[PDB]
Amino acid sequence: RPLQWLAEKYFQ
Ligand SMILES: *CCCCC*
Repeated sequence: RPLQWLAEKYFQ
């Protein structure tokens, strides 16, 4: 599953 969207959205 893609982490990219999660990384971008919450952390960054
Ligand atoms: C591809 C996600 C890199 C961190 C924003």
